[PDB]
Amino acid sequence: MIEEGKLVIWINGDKGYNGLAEVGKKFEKDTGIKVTVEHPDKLEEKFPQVAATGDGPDIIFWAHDRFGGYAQSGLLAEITPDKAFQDKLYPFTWDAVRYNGKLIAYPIAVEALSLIYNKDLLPNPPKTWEEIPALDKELKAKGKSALMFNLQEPYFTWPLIAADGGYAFKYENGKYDIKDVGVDNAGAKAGLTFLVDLIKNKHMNADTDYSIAEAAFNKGETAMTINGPWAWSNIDTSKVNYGVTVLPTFKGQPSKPFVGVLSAGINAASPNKELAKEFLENYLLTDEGLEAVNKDKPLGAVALKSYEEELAKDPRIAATMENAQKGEIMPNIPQMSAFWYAVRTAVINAASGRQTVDEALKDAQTHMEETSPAVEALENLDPDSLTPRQALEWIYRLKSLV
Amino acid sequence: MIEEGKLVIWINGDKGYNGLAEVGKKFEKDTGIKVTVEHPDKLEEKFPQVAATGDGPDIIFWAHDRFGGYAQSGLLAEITPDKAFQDKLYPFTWDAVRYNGKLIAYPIAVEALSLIYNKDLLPNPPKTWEEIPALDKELKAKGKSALMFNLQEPYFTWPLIAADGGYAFKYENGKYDIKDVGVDNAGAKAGLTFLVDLIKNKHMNADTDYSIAEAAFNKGETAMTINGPWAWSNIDTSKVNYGVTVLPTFKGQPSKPFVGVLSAGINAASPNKELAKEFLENYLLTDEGLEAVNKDKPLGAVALKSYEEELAKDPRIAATMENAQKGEIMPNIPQMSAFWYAVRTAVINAASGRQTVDEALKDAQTHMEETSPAVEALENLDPDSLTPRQALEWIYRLKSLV
Amino acid sequence: MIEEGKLVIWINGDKGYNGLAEVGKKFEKDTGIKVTVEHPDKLEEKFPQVAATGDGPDIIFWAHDRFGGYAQSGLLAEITPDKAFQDKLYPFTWDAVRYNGKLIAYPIAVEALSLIYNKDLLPNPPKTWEEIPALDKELKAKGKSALMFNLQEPYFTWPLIAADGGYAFKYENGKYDIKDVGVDNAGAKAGLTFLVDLIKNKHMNADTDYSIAEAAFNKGETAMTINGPWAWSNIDTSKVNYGVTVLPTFKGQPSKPFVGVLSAGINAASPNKELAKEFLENYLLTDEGLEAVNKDKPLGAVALKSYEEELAKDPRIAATMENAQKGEIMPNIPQMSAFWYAVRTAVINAASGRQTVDEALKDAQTHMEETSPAVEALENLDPDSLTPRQALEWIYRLKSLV
Amino acid sequence: MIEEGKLVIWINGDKGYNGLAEVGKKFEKDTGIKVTVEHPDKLEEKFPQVAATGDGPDIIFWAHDRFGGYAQSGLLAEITPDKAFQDKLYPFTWDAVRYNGKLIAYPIAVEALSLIYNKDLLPNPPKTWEEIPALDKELKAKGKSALMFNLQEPYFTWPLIAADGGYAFKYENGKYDIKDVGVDNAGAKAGLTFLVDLIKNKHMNADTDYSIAEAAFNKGETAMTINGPWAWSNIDTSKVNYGVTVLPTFKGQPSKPFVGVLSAGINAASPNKELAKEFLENYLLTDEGLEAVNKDKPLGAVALKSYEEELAKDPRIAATMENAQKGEIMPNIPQMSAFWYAVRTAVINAASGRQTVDEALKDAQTHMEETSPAVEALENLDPDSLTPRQALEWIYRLKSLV
Ligand SMILES: OC[C@H]1O[C@H](O[C@H]2[C@H](O)[C@@H](O)[C@@H](O)O[C@@H]2CO)[C@H](O)[C@@H](O)[C@@H]1O
Ligand SMILES: OC[C@H]1O[C@H](O[C@H]2[C@H](O)[C@@H](O)[C@@H](O)O[C@@H]2CO)[C@H](O)[C@@H](O)[C@@H]1O
Ligand SMILES: OC[C@H]1O[C@H](O[C@H]2[C@H](O)[C@@H](O)[C@@H](O)O[C@@H]2CO)[C@H](O)[C@@H](O)[C@@H]1O
Ligand SMILES: OC[C@H]1O[C@H](O[C@H]2[C@H](O)[C@@H](O)[C@@H](O)O[C@@H]2CO)[C@H](O)[C@@H](O)[C@@H]1O
Repeated sequence: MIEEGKLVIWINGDKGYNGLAEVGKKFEKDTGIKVTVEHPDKLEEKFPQVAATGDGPDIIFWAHDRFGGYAQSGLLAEITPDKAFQDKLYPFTWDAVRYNGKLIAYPIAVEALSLIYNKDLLPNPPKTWEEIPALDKELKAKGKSALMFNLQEPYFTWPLIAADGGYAFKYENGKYDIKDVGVDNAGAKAGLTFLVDLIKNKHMNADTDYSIAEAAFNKGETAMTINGPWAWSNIDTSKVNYGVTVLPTFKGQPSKPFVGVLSAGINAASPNKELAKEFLENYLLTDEGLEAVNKDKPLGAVALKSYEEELAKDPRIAATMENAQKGEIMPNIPQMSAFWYAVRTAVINAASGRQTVDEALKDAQTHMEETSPAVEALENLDPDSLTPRQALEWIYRLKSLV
Repeated sequence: MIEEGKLVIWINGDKGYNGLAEVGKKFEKDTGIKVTVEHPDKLEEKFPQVAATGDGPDIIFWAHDRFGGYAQSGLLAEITPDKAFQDKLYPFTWDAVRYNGKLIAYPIAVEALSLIYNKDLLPNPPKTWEEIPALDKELKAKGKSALMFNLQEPYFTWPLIAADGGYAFKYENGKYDIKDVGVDNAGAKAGLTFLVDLIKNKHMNADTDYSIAEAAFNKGETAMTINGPWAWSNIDTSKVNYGVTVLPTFKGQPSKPFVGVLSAGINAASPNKELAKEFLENYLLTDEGLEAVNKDKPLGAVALKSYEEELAKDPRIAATMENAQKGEIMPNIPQMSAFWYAVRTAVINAASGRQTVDEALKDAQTHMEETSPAVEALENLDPDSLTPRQALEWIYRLKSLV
Repeated sequence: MIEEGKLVIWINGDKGYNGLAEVGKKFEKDTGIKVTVEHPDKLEEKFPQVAATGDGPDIIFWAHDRFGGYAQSGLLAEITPDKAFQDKLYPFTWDAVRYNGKLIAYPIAVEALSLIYNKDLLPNPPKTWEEIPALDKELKAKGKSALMFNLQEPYFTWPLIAADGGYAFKYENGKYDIKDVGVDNAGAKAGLTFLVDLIKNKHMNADTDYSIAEAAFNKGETAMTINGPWAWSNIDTSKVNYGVTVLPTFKGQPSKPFVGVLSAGINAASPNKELAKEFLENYLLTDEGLEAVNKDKPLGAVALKSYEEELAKDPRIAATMENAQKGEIMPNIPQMSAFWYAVRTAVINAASGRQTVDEALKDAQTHMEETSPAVEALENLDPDSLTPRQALEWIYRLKSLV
Repeated sequence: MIEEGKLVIWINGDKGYNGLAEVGKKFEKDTGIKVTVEHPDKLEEKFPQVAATGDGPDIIFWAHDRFGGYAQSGLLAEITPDKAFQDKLYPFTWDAVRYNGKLIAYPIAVEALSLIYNKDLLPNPPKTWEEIPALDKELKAKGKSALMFNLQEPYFTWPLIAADGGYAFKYENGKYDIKDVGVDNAGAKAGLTFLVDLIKNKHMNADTDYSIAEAAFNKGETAMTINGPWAWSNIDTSKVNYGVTVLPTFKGQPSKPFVGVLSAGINAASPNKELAKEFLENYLLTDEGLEAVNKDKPLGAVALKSYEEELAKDPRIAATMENAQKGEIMPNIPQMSAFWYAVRTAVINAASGRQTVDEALKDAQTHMEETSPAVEALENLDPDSLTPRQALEWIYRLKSLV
């Protein structure tokens, strides 16, 4: 519904979208404007697909890394908070949503992965990845496991892969050298080899995903998981006595998570840009709107200073920020898209044994060094959801990309 | 689509297509099968576009260099001539139409560019590229120019670009290394600089194309042109007293044109491939059949031994084969269209001043380094000719190439 | 396009097109001219779309009501049969194909809908629409329904809509007043309310279409259907013991179907109009030629006198002509497609509950009041099938209609 | 150039576009952002044509009557002046640019037509239209004429046509009855008949246009003209001693000009919406920016109160506002488009004698009563400037309009 007079909002299924709908319901009450909160699959790839043809939602929620590609494709309206409102949010969150000198999204919350452990099974969890094998051997004799976490999304494995020196793009003086990529280097090989060794040695399963790992931790079947603050409420529900701590170190060096700022952008094709701004600034980015959402699924360390002053006292948030400090804020450059695509394939191929670690990371590097809109776009395009008219605009749009 | 019981043939506009239809009419009269000869513009692009879908002609004529890409795209039937027929043609012409061990077309005639000169204006044509400036200077007084030829198609400029060392792809053993490209080497630079200098120094105009150069020569306005046998008949209609001879040398080395073998491929989707086979084998590739086309526009050095014995007595044909010998048969690899794209841009951009020679030839190199099945097919389609449903099929077809 | 020396024919999918091709094969054997019989979906729309451009078949078969619009768009050749041939067909069938004094098609057969009933389930079929509810009530016990017929095409619902006074356009003198429309009068309302009430009261389902109603009858699941002669052969294959009879009365008045004359028009752009003329005149419109089609699917009451003398002995044909007499030959004016559009929406919207009967029939009226050449052609094209260049031609073609 | 990083501005050729470019030059100097001011032909019909396909300028200048159609077609961004800036402009100018509760453009200036007369030829010009014949008879004996004004644009004749009761749409309580149109009524017939009588009697020429009338007044060939403030600077240049006064009355009732507010909207497809706003609010709508433009071609009675306080003392401005008071502020409803289209045709057809006054105004009414996007759009479409891709989006856009 690219309907004027309405707001349509997209956000990932793991965030507090019932919470957000409650904020929509306060906006409809005060204003009469209906808000529909939807959480469709793969929405970070659908958005650029349908916004290109002037469709999609008024408001898109995602971590900030995808937004520079959006802004570059002219898919986002420039947001114009006054100084009084900008002063409400931590300066480094605004930096994460600035692209080519324009603010292209409102920052909502800072996310980092942490080690979450069952204190009943494991009151003193391991400081190192290298201890996990022996600890799994121990828990196996009891029909349990040391560690389960989503191995389907490179976001979850990247902190291990980066530990010993893997990187996406080289950061120098204020700028990413997109010709300097480090997914194929010795440090990235070391961390992926360690992961694959865990599966080879039957300490993890290659096919473990988000939901398999959540159920296992939440039922008492595995001692540890890796996950971000959004996950904590399902763990409360399970009554498991859990702690949130620093990720284990690897080769005597910290795991270095990629730090994401959940952000909200306004589709540049939206006929509702003023309503979107009123909803975001006046309803969502308040102690009340952030609480509604956070009480649903935890946001992390929110962008809003007044509300953050409270949540910062939560030792789980302390631990999140501790982990964020060891990792790095994601780049928002357009190539992040190619980075994730490449690494996802490499991790799955290495984990399942279809490829060696060496073969996998060298194709991931080759894929990144071969990134260019026209083959790349074809790679992110889902034609099963293109109408003939959308496919034609896309054939032009791709002739011109070029 | 394409209907059974009839043949549709496509052949380029500069070829003897009325001659060709004379052969078709003999065929319908003997056979009861109607032959429709068509000469659509940009056919070497239109072909891959419509044959992809199982439409297009039964028979396609073009120089052999496009046929590798068409065969790789599954568009051509492997042809099936017996040994006795194969014995009738020259083995080198069969090599030009062999792709991964398969015969993908019937060769027709060998085409090389020669220097064509007006014997009244210039009875002793230039041995070297280097003397042409002074000659143009001298012709100016008479209201004439030294030389005009098509600068819009890199085919006509290649011979000079290659003379001092430019090459498409390195040929070491039996193979073409697609990684080792020679459009940007010292010889390619020196050849193109000499062309640009001809333009800078007002001896040629960047804008000159096929029809412009042809009019000027045939109207006795320019002393020389560079063209292939198909042009001789318009010259003859013109009564210009012309000769055909070896291209001039550059830095003391022959001009090296890229030699094409005009070939007929059978569309893989054609229901008439036996009919195609009988027409081509028993009608076209005969003394009688080839004479009818060559009498419309000359074909060059024909592939069929018995007829070439005749043609080869003609000094314009010895001139053609001299140039052919000095140049190189074109590769037929999929990557040739990428080559020709890249070089077409370089020549037009350098001739126009839009780029230096070094800038233009670097960009030609980079482009060839970044080719792939997907983008080559893309260089091939214009969206202006695709329906939305077709575009949607193209998005899938494109995806399957990535 | 369209090639000389051959015929391409389009005929609707529910007709005897294999029979028709049998006539074509006799024609090729006598004539040496190949006949290609095609039955594309939505042909009565696809025809105006491709014939506008001078493409499409040589011959088009449809009921006469579409032929006024096709002739007005300059798409049909005026046919040229001599008096002796014209004497062979019935004068009323020639009137159906006359437009502004010109013969625009050869009539083939008269089509009217009848009540078809299962003689085992219902040996005495209902005289009146009004009794069908109680009959359905009684059939329910047996696991059967009273009546199922296509509710998606207003052709099948019109007979009841017209019974009590609905009409398309008023016919006073010799002419149809396009200003005086009768889709929204008291009789049209009463007829449609009775259909909607059948649905409200669970005696029919809004969703029922051609193939659904056909399966149900032919599988012995429903006692009655409403359909034309073309359906009888599937019923026969079915061994259902069926009869064909007069439609039931409504408010004491005959059902009045809109009677079509299945006709063949010659495409104005066809290069084979003498061949079309010889096939139609001397092959199709013969005892032998019509028997071959009618043996595939029955044609109805054929236009050719000598063959109808035979067919008319068949009680299913007397039933057809009874219904034909009680209903009205369709006008052939350009405005008939607008009529059918308008009523198709009304019936579907009323049957679905989306609109009351009064709302739906008012909107049908308004629509017909607002028709024009431009928007009628628009109801005809789908952009999904137009290339951009074609679309541009359509914008001009459309402008020339305003 | 839908280039981000640039502003492209469209404004009519009769406004001070050299002036406006000087404001662009101050914006480029202070900001580095290039501004291109263009004045293309028929820009009020091109804008909706090219903005529909995401092309056109960042900023469009036109009188406010066209903007409600634009806003309705989703072609305009909502503008969001703060209260401090809105307070700078007269409240009634903001009303003129509000559509469906959104401000859709910045108001610049109020325009009304006045009677401009040569005080040397005619020190006491006529209070009535009915005096013009005798006064022309008098000036003719001297090789001069009473009155010449653009008869090609209904804007110039509408005040006479409305005098005795012609109207576009009936205005009641706060709303236009679009079903109540008055171009065919007795008052509109009376004023058009008077115009046509002037031409019949050789007092005016049907073909006199803007430029013919300007030259004539400006050279001393005609005593009077009708025109808005933009025209006054060319009259200064001519040194003609002119006055600006109330339009003559007709049938003892005032001429009732349609009053236009020159406005500036921001294309909703612009990637430069923030720059556009900075330029409009901060550079143009200042005493300095308005003066730059006004010193070029007079704007009328500007929207900006501080600058208006000065120009209001100009007796020419007093006379403009006197005339505005007798006429009416144009509606901005989407149907204004159809209104002008209809009346333009009627005036030209009546003036040239191809149609009687009665025939002309009744077709204009019939055209208005038949207004609907799909025939209407086809009427405003210029396909000579559509690319194939633009034409396809338009065939969809029009299928959907609907
Ligand atoms: O795995 C690649 C993927 O990782 C990140 O996505 C995170 C997201 O940021 C979190 O909020 C949560 O949803 O987990 C996701 C991983 O499943 C990047 O944000 C995303 O762009 C990237 O593709
Ligand atoms: O200019 C690039 C072009 O060169 C060759 O085309 C020749 C063709 O072989 C000749 O038969 C003649 O028609 O002139 C053409 C150039 O105008 C290659 O065969 C072709 O693939 C390539 O694009
Ligand atoms: O439903 C509207 C439709 O009715 C008629 O079409 C009939 C056709 O005449 C018969 O031959 C048979 O095939 O069924 C069709 C309906 O499914 C009109 O002839 C047609 O123009 C109209 O749109
Ligand atoms: O004539 C119909 C036309 O009139 C008005 O246009 C005016 C414009 O407002 C003035 O600023 C000046 O340019 O003269 C124009 C008439 O030529 C309406 O503004 C316009 O929409 C309408 O079509």
